[PDB]
Amino acid sequence: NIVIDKVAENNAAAFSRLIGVPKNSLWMWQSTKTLPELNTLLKICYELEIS
DNA sequence: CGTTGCGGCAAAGTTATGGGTAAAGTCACACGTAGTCACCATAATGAAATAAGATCACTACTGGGCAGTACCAGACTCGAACTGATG
Repeated sequence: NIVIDKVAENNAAAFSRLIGVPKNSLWMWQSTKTLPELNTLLKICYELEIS
């Protein structure tokens, strides 16, 4: 919720295209109790350049 | 005393013993005495042998695991489509 509202101005399509993951997985991560894969987690972290 | 036998006294006589001195005997110098088996215990090896030890080979007995098979879901991911806000 923080990262989408920080640089993606509350949108998921830009974030999904930036990280390449389909938007369905983005919605699953951001809305339900679905834990993103570790590779996906730290790829998002690298996109944010934060540990 | 007058005579006769007996006994003491003190040289005198006879044996014995440890010394000295000339003189008849005595005997080694003659190449020669050391020299040679017999003897049985102890060290001392070197060989004979060990008594056990070392390993091979076989026979039988008994633990016991690996490549592979199989199901029942839970959970994340995402084609494919639905549907609402918008410039």
